[PDB]
Amino acid sequence: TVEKSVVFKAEGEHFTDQKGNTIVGSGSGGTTKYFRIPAMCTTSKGTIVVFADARHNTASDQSFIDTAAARSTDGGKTWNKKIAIYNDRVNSKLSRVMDPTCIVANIQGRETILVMVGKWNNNDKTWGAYRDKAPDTDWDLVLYKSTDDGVTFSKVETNIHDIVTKNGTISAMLGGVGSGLQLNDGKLVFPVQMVRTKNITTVLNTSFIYSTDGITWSLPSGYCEGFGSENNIIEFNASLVNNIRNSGLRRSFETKDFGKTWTEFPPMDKKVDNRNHGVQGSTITIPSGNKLVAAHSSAQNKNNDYTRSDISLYAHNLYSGEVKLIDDFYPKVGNASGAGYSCLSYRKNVDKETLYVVYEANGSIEFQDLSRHLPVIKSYN
Repeated sequence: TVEKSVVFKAEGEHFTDQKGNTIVGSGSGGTTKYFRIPAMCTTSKGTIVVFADARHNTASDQSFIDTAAARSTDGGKTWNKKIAIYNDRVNSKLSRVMDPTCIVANIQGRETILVMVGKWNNNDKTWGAYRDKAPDTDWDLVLYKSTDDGVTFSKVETNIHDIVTKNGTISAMLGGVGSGLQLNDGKLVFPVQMVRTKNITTVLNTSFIYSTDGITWSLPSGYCEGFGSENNIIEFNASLVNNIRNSGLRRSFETKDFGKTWTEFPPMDKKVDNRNHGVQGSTITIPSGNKLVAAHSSAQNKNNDYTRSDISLYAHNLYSGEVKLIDDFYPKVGNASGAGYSCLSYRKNVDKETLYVVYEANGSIEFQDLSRHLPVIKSYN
């Protein structure tokens, strides 16, 4: 609703802890140093809720991180901000909650916002390095929910750790990053990424977790190839279709048997190139009359490195396989310390359709209203 605003400003925000004391970060004046990994969910009231890692001290992934949330009830013009999930505070250099994935769903009639983040405390290396234990003793994946339109969040006591432990071949699991979905039948679905135990040949795989009530979750029996593992799933005709990060060309598979087997999905497979290393990207579907169109955001990465420039919006014709660049919304080189991530959000409330994007911009998280592009996108089918 505003065309563009700063949600969280690098070296310009101050948060308080659970006791009311300010969190003294490494930015100027003791502010939070950097923000990364934005996830956005819009409610039926039109409220925009944005989550992101508040990396207080450094952009580094192995550092002190809390999950910040920002809410706007005026179309993205102003934001009310606070911490939604605090890390455990076991280790002041490394305790962290990170990489949010959110869902906005009607669960049994109650509109709920779910946010899932991974949690670590003493691990000093990247998650992929811990493959001995099933699962890693330092790891956890926590789920919080809001049933009051994003004002308050509370932990959900779930069976996720149990399901992972029962499987016996997973060291750690994380959400796909960005947003998950509620299927036409009502089930909640979070795309996930996992690190397998040392015995498995494939270090990483992609899959999903599903639930009808948000409390008991299940993992399907099969697995999809990992690639760069961050991914999103869309529902198209009784198939679930994912769109996965990959260095070079992005990948896309479909499951017609609810997670047991996956085959390449031609309309979206290898259609967008993010260049060296790959980047997370956001994929959602938009209805157009009786059909569907997929909208996707990711970086063009013109420098072919970690600067991940030119974060853009693409439309994918799910019928013909055609792809078109709709708009290069952040046609700038990003900060190599951490850049290029994004999250799209589409909603039609009553008769009002909005398409919004949140993305990484030099340590800050920016917002843009892309609704103007809706007719062009909607024509792609």
